[PDB]
Amino acid sequence: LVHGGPCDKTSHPYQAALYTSGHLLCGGVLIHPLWVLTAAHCKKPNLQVFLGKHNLGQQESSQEQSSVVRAVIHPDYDAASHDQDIMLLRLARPAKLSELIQPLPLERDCSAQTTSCHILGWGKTADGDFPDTIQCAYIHLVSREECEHAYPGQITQNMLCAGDEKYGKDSCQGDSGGPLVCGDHLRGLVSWGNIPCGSKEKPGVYTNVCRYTNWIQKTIQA
Ligand SMILES: N=C(N)c1ccc(NC(=O)c2ccccc2O)cc1
Repeated sequence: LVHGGPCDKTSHPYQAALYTSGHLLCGGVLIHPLWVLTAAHCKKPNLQVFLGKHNLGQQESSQEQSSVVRAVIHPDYDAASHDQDIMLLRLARPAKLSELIQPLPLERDCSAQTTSCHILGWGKTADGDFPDTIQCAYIHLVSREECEHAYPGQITQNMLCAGDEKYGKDSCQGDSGGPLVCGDHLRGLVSWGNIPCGSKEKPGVYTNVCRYTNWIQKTIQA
């Protein structure tokens, strides 16, 4: 996450860190004790999910680790266009909830008026390094027309754009699958955007979670 700052320790209990071969890969969102929501392009072998983490460089009393027993990629996911970039991960062990481990409710209404949004993650910072401490930034949803002009013919109804006109606060590599939180609900998932990272002109592109509330419910209830 570029041009942001360290999160408040108690403000991200739904944040998951996804590992493969002992390295941070992506973010994720805890949405149910047994399920983590992430981006489909984060699919790697033997995924390890860490909940209750703030600083990845230290062991923390609140952390809970789980292997993934099931990875459910959306059936219409298209790697090339990042369309329908969503995946559900079933945890081997249901998450032990605490003040630092809690699910985040999803936004079900695609017509939600809120634009008081924030992003979070352990992705690349402005200096190019990977932070040990989780980063946070407030961003705003960008109109569909403006996003369509920024990325001609790349924006589907399954994507939502967000950014910041002032400093270009944006998500980056490693933040993928992480949450775009609007009005204390999950509104989007970090999917793709401008390289180098910066949202002043080209906003970040997020999976539009409200479009998937039926598919999520059917997967969890299967
Ligand atoms: N500007 C943005 N909002 C943005 C840019 C890039 C990524 N992700 C990547 O570049 C990436 C690259 C390799 C592997 C995984 C990734 O997520 C995520 C968000």
